[PDB]
Amino acid sequence: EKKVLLTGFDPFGGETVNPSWEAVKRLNGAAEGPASIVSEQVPTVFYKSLAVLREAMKKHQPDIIICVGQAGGRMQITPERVAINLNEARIPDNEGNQPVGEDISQGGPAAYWTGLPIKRIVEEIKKEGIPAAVSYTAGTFVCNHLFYGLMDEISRHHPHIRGGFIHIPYIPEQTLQKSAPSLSLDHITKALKIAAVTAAAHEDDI
Amino acid sequence: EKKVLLTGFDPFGGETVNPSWEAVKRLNGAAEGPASIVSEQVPTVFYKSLAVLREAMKKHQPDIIICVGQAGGRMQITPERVAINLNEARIPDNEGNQPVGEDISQGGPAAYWTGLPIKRIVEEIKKEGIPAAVSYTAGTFVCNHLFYGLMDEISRHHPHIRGGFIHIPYIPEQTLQKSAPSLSLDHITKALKIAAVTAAAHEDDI
Amino acid sequence: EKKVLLTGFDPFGGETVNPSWEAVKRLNGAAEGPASIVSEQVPTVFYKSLAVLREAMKKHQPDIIICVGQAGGRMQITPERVAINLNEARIPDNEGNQPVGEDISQGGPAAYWTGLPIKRIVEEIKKEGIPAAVSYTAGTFVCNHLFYGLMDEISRHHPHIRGGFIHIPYIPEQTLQKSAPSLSLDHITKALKIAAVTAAAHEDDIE
Amino acid sequence: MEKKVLLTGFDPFGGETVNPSWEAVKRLNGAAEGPASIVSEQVPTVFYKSLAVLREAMKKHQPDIIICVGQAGGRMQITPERVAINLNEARIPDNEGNQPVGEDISQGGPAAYWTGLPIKRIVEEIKKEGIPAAVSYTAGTFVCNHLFYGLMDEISRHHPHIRGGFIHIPYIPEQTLQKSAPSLSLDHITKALKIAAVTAAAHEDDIET
Repeated sequence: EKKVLLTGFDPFGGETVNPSWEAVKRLNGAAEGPASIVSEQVPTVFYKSLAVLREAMKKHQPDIIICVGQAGGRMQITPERVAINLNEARIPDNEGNQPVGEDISQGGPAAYWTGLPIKRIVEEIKKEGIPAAVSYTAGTFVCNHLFYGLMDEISRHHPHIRGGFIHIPYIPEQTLQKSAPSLSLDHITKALKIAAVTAAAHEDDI
Repeated sequence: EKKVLLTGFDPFGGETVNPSWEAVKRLNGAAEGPASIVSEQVPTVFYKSLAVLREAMKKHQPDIIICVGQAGGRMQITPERVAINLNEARIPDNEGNQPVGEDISQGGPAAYWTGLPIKRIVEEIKKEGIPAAVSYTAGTFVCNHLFYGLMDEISRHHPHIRGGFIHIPYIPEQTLQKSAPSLSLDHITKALKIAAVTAAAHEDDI
Repeated sequence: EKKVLLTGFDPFGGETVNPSWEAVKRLNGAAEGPASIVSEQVPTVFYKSLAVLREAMKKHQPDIIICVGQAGGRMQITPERVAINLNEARIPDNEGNQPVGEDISQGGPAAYWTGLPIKRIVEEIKKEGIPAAVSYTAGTFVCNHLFYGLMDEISRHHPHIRGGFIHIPYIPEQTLQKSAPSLSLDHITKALKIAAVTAAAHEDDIE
Repeated sequence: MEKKVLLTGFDPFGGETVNPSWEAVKRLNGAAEGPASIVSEQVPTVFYKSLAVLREAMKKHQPDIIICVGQAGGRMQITPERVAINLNEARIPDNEGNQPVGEDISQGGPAAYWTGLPIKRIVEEIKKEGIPAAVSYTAGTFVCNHLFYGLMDEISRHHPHIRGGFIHIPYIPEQTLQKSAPSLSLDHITKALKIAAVTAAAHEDDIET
């Protein structure tokens, strides 16, 4: 048994829904394969998102952590390969912070690689008929920020944890006024469940 | 009670599945509100497709006809506004026909407008959380051919019939090797059923 | 010699430039082979654009007419195969009109085919290293309005004229705030010149 | 203060017969503008060997600034790269048949290197001339990223005074005749790179925008 902590973000302004949370919330308390899943919501706010993540880690003592966020415009479930040490916000987060050219960790490394077996994850999702691909940029907003902070916290304080980040597309209901790709909430939920089982069943990637 | 005939195409050019047929097949025999639905498959073949449609029309005597086809790359359910008198194929149909610069109907008009209340359809589909928009080009392959042939048949032989065409996106499992937008088969099916019910309930568009 | 009238639209929406006018403006007075070019600007306004085109048609008595317009988001020079009888405006025109579900010619045909040898045109443009393809929808805004009005005017009153429409991409200076494809004004201008010369050299298209 | 700026472009790859990165920087070899004195060299689209060729060009020119340029087919803007990652991950073989997968470029080296060029300034000066530009946060995992990372690694370990980075550019029109795709004219691309070289030569420090 591996305790798998999944996080999803709260609503960002304009959006009334944040599917990353709606999808992971459905998996809370699930026992799938060797995974025992718990889910916690994180604010779409720089700095504060990391403190909420630290408290969830303290609370659940996870073996595996998968943070989930929305990347509108994408067409596949996309596990992220790398997190970078930079907050570069084009619009403000939920509490008005709009960092520009800012280090996430003063003196920390320029990047952290994911600790999850993402190539296996991508393949198991595709095996089930859901598109997926590895991404090499998680952006520079709060999603990458949480990804970098997660890996920084793992590296400095809880190295036994295998953690990473996964971006998901919009769900159909978010694309009614301006056309854009989406995947249904059921498919995204199923893909995150597969990612959790896969990570729990395999430390090593293919 | 209006008899609604839906058609979907058979698998084409490498695909193993044609979602236009998988979706309409599910509605064969369904009765909802003023709609009594029947479905028939049509070959992705120029000229022969029109022969199969005419037989379906002869057999079912529909009041309304909605032909459905796949438009890979689109991200919304898209009812078509206009059919044009032209077969222009960049690749061969399923029987090797590759017409170029060819009239669909010698002496027929340059175009036919759809006979369905497509704005109503788009709105009812979006009210159910599924992306939809009117399209102004059905292409120049077998799908536009069937649309033009349908309208020419209606014009020629059964002017009280209300007919038209609706393109739909890829389903997820067709987008595993090359990234592209898709909508789930359940959502496409629901959208087509809404189109059928809406067309049966209203003769006039909004 | 064939006289080729080219038209380009003024800036619309929130643009400050319109590549269709910038490019055709450069070709006014150009002559090459069988073609002699004259250019006129048309306002991005429903109804009024057709009256302005009729005035240019009377002024110049052209043998060939190529109306040009901006199709932001496209990546190639795109001659249009078909004009449809419908004004369906997603945004208001330059004077505020925003027609919806409106016939352009009451009782006119649902569509008019282009009268230009567009396959020849796309091939001659690609021969020069510039991307081009036939388009089967010119939209339902002022560009398609003008294209339909032009073909209706030709069919009814001046069938000797070979006329049609060519959409072109944004030019680079229009994509500085939001990423979008563009073609340089030099390349667009060269393509339109090729289009004029080709149309003037051949009434018949290829297959 | 005059600055020697070494520009590099790649040879054609993947079925292409021209590579706008080399066609553009080639035109700037020997150019002088503002405080920039520009020299250009071609680099092969081959893992390992590309870095050896870059090191030879560096020895040869003793540049103050280095801007490696590559083609990013599909992009619609000139895009200076913010970051280089320690990974060779090839979806297709390079020009000599190498197709590394999951490979560290520098075993134990940092996961990434930031660019040393003033890229926010470069993007602004390019947009001021009416050419689209934007910062990119991924240079891919093919030979362009490989060259970018190897350049920042060489600067870091052996010549920290050099200001170096990478700029990806779109296809030129002639490469998009069979399948639609965005492009920028060779003239505009060449002008954008010239601007990048003059801007980097004129300013060690980047602006913040």
